[PDB]
Amino acid sequence: GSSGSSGGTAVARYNFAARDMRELSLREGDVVRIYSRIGGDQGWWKGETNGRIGWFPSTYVEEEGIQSGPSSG
Repeated sequence: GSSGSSGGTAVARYNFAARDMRELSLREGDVVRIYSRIGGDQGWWKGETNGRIGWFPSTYVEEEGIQSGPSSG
């Protein structure tokens, strides 16, 4: 597999080391998918990346939106 698409993904703009086995480690430039918006604590989101699943903050990441496609010089 190893396939993915755009739509509900966040990019860790800042390095974040998970303290609890429940949390998810974030690395500068690590994309994360948004599975559930609410479930445990407000703000925190449940995603998955690098074959790891857990709880990661949304404030440390940046929700990727519109993306420029056909852009010439």
